Amino acid sequence: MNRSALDFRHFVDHLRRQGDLVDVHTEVDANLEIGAITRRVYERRAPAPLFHNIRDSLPGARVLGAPAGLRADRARAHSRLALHFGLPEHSGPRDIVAMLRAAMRAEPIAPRRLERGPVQENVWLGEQVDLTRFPVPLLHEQDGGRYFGTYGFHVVQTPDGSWDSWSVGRLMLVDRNTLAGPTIPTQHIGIIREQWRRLGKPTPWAMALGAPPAALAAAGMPLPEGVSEAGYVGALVGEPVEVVRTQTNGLWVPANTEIVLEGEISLDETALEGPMGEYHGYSFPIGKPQPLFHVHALSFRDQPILPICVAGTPPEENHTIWGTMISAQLLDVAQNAGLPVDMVWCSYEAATCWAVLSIDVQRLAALGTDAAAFAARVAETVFGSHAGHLVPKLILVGNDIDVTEIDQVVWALATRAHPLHDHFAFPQIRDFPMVPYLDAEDKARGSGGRLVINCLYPEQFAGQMRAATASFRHAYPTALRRRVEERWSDYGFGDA
Amino acid sequence: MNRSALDFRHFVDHLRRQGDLVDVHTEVDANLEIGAITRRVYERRAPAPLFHNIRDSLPGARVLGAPAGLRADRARAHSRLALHFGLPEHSGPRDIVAMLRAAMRAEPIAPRRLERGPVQENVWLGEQVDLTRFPVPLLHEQDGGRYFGTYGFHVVQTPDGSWDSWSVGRLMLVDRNTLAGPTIPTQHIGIIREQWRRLGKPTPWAMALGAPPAALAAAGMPLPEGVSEAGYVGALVGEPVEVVRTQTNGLWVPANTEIVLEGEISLDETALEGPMGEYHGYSFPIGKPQPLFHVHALSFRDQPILPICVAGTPPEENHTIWGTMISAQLLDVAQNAGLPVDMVWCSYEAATCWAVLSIDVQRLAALGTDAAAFAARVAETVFGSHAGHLVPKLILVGNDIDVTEIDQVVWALATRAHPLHDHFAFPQIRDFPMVPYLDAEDKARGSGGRLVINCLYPEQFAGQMRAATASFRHAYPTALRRRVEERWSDYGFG
Ligand SMILES: Cc1cc2c3c(c1C)C(C)(C)CC=[N+]3c1c([nH]c(=O)[nH]c1=O)N2C[C@H](O)[C@H](O)[C@H](O)COP(=O)(O)O
Ligand SMILES: [K+]
Ligand SMILES: [K+]
Ligand SMILES: [Mn+2]
Ligand SMILES: [Mn+2]
Repeated sequence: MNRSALDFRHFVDHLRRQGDLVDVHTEVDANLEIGAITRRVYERRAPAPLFHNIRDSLPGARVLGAPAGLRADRARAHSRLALHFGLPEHSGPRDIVAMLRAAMRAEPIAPRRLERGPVQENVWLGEQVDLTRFPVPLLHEQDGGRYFGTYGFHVVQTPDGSWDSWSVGRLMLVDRNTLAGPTIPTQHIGIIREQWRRLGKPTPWAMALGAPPAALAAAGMPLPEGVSEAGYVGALVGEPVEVVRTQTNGLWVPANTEIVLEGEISLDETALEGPMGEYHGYSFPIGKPQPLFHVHALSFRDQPILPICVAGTPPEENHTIWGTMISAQLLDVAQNAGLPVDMVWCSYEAATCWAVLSIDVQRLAALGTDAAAFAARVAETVFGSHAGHLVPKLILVGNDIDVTEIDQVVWALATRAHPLHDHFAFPQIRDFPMVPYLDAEDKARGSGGRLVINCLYPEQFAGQMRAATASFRHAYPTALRRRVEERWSDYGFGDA
Repeated sequence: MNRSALDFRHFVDHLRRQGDLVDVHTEVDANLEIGAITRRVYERRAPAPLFHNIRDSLPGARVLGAPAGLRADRARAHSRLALHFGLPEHSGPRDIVAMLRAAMRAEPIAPRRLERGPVQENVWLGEQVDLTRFPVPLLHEQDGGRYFGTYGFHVVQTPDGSWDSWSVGRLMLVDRNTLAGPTIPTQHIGIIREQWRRLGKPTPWAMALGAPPAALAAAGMPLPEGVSEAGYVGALVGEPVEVVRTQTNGLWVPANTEIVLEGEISLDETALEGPMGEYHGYSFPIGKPQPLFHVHALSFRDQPILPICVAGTPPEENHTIWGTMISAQLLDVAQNAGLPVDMVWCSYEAATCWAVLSIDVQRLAALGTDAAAFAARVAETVFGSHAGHLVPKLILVGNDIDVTEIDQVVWALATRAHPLHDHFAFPQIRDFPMVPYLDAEDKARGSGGRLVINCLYPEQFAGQMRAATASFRHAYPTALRRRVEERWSDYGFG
């Protein structure tokens, strides 16, 4: 379980041991069939499929779908996500967030540099690079291209060498040795590419695919600007990530990565990129010009495994990775700012388009505030952070509900948000531009989409509550609840 | 399965046969413990408990909890609800609504009057009535009193005999022969009670508990004013509900009812009633005066079964009966009005505080309208109906999503409702008074709580859609979906 956080291939073997992997020996087609199978996996919360035989691919190459999809067994539903951190099968949202925040306070552990690693078993330089020999999928029927990178991370470094950035972003196949993909300017790849542009230079770059599962997660996390993901990963697993130099450009990448691509990000050349089915659950019809990523060389492990994300309606890894990592970061932002927040959760059902903030009702009275002022304080703090910029809508609710349970968030939205008083739009705050409901007005302006929905009743700002909860937990005395819990299977219910 | 719609005792036996009833022979206390156990049932979607061994209660008397609670098996989740209509284990929300709507179109089938029936096996008159001998529960810790009636229906009739009304409402025990509970003026009990009061008279009344499951559902339904529930029930099951007359006041009640109460609703006498854990999930702290229901006589079957509802957080019968019934009625109301609506669903998770309307996107462009004007059209039509009065919030979304699935509703709310454009408050429209978020200013005005949340993208009003959906159903061609489903076991998924 622990080695799984640090070694993709081992992670795969451990899922199999958990009964959470299906070995697909059938020949499958990288043209849409992989994608369709993997979508059905997500939606049924089926085991992760390991595809062993992809039509017309490099012999022995493999593909892993649904690397952090959910399981149908509610008791173990988050286990595949949890395994990315070496956590056990029953770990839930709260356990994962608390782990990730402990790592934020721990001293970083820098990567350990090695001479050699399995990612070097096969090496393709220059004209030997032919990305089309990999099992590169056409993921959705209406996508603009096949995607090589949907579950790997970009690896760049500040010109000054002070900041090593690992970040997940998509990369479409353009040709035998060129990809293209977005570099949004508020993302760390955009920021670092701009630093190179100010020197007149393209950005040296690599991508790691089938990377250590914990590094993949951290690559998916909006850590603050200037924080090296590699050292955060070391802190989290409590030992260094072992890294090797690329063949051609001096970047350090994980030594046991399945597949490493290397080259540079062009200053000015672009290819029409996308569209792709995306995290919000939709497939917009038109692509946009995006920077070319020139692949100068690449290396891979024997029988290399390409993990993928078949993005779309929830739950897929834009929810279970992205969402979860955003949640942990936002709770840290919120607490460090002195907000009375004890949990944040980006509900997977809301497709990483809202974040629910659990409010410590024991702390709210002392603020001497009200809903509107509180909403504006939270909007400023949260949307102002690197992590909160990513999420357009915030819901604030008291911590009597569990924010990780959509049914309880629903109850609170319906029964606590007052139509006249509790819907706070923040149309001056700049938007994350992928948000699906933005209209042309919002796009021209760069703002319009942001919202806080308040589910704190007015009396909660005075430390009061209009009514108790009519539930087993809250409508019966403690000794009675224990008698019922104790006698339950003896009444006749057994396991029910 | 059809007999279950018509006979409570049979319905119980059928649940047991399906594996959906637990017989509790351990001794239990009606003071909270029954309540607590049955709350946990709902919450765990456990089978329904039949309690056979209750402290200090009439010998042979039984209590049924969670009469239409949900099951944990997702494929059979709604069976217990479905069985109220004689529908099979796999029946879902859409099947149920389709059946209830078919019954609206069908000619009423009036009840069949019988001389005799099992509810008359035991008769208590006058001084013989002692309601406290029953296993009358204290349902929640902070309730103001024990409730005799939480899963039974009031039976009254217009002074002119034209309208026979069956309707579910709570009744709190006051003493050995008096109960008390609300008769809110917009409900049919309240309306009919006011007709008697205009004659200077109390209203003759009975309550049926452990009544035929289909009659109970209908009693829970906001049929239009003047529509006799008993006729609708006969149209629904295809045959007469068999009824007998009460001992003392000429009302006709179902013949195989477990327990029938009868007396009258006082013109002016009140007792402090409530509070009670309620539909919306909460226990408010203070009770209010409500009319006395004088119990002159009662009758019951041997070994009578008292069914209860332990109201509160979802899903309980305020959701699965009440919400499901409202939903069916609202869909009829919408369609009769010419609204492009193909399903309505009061999500159980929202505790009967919102209704989700599935909009037929093929019909929307022809209206030549926009979100604000449509929301107002829908608000007027829906909130002005008897059914829609009851629900403060409406969500409008295109019918590409399945509105009976909360996860899909959430997706739409998160990804479609634009913060600047799609939040339509209707502060002049009169509220249902039980809505929990209402403030003092709303209560004094009698309005303020109503809202329409729009999740129709603007381009849907022109028949367009900015993007397709990236799912197994929508991102792959039909031949490929069929291939995947056909080869699923070949791939290794078993
Ligand atoms: C988990 C994950 C996160 C993706 C993502 C994917 C997944 C699977 C894909 C590849 C399926 C779909 C889109 N990816 C993009 C992405 N961010 C981005 O700027 N462009 C992307 O194309 N994100 C989010 C990004 O990885 C997080 O915002 C990180 O915080 C970025 O790292 P940074 O904070 O250091 O910039
Ligand atoms: K990152
Ligand atoms: K009714
Ligand atoms: Mn970063
Ligand atoms: Mn009626």
